[PDB]
Amino acid sequence: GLVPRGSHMSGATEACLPAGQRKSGMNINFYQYSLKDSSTYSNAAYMAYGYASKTKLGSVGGQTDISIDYNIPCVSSSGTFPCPQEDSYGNWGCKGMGACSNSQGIAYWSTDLFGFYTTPTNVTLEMTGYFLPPQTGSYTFSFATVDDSAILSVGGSIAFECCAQEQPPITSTNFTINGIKPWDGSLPTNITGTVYMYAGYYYPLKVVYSNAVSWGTLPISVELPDGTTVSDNFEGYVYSFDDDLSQSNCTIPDPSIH
Ligand SMILES: OC[C@H]1O[C@@H](O)[C@H](O)[C@@H](O)[C@@H]1O
Ligand SMILES: OC[C@H]1O[C@@H](O)[C@H](O)[C@@H](O)[C@@H]1O
Ligand SMILES: [Ca+2]
Ligand SMILES: [Ca+2]
Ligand SMILES: [Cl-]
Ligand code: NA
Ligand code: NA
Repeated sequence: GLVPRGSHMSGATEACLPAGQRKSGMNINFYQYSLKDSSTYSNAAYMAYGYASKTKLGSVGGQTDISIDYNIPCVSSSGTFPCPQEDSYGNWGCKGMGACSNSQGIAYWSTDLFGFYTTPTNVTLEMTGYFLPPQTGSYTFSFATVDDSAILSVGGSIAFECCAQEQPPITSTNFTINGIKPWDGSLPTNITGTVYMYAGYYYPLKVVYSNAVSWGTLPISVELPDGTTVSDNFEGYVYSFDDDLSQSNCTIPDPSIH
């Protein structure tokens, strides 16, 4: 046939072709989250959009290194240094530092999350941008682990609306990765998600991440159609565009036929 038939039952992921000035990296918005609140972030509605009802603390733009690896301080005999959680022991010390005098359960202030001065012990953040596939095919996004709660969404009308990156979050709970902290205290079951993507189209991408106490961890990767994996640093893959709600042709509902 002269043309491709298109993905079955209109199943292709919606993408965009914003015509404005492209900027490298993703925008990160920070929102209030209560220390030791282990319930709020277990709700899908909260993780999809409810987070933005809380106080907005600030933002940073142009971020290409997007994994989270926040370690709390150990106030030790030789000074105060961050402690890798796997090196924490007893009640409590940090291997190579001796006993720590400080509490694991209070808020700590730091610029570790994207250079923004906040409380990485207790915070919710929203990463937005567009993912640009260099190759046509199946992409598998992954979280290596989640502490405390997280989602990843890809696609127009799922992550956000085309050419409307800066708008209040949309209500879709159709997550690409559901890493929401289970109520049952369990581990989130599936922390990978696959999307078929067409080279050169801009795919809206949203990551919402929350921490309630102490350590925070979110190692983000993507496996490309060629089988290679990009981890942590998504430079060359992720971009931002200022809103242009007047660009009529910005949405591509079916890139499999466009
Ligand atoms: O914590 C999120 C990001 O913050 C940035 O300031 C760091 O340079 C990155 O290594 C990290 O992925
Ligand atoms: O409530 C779960 C908590 O368990 C602790 O072992 C982790 O270190 C915290 O970072 C986590 O938030
Ligand atoms: Ca829509
Ligand atoms: Ca934590
Ligand atoms: Cl030690
Ligand atoms: Na860590
Ligand atoms: Na520290």
